[PDB]
Amino acid sequence: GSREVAAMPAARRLAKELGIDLSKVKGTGPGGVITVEDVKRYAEETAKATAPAPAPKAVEKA
Repeated sequence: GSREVAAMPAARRLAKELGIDLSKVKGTGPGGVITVEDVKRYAEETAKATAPAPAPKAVEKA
């Protein structure tokens, strides 16, 4: 709807999914619009893993 600033289509999606406020994201797109990079960046910086510490890399153990 009629929100503030400008956001990217994919960005707004991740905002609705992750519950991110694009109105507070750093706009770095068309004219100064928040892009998915900004959303994914802010969302991860605001709340990416506030509980799960163990984060493996190689897939060997089951």
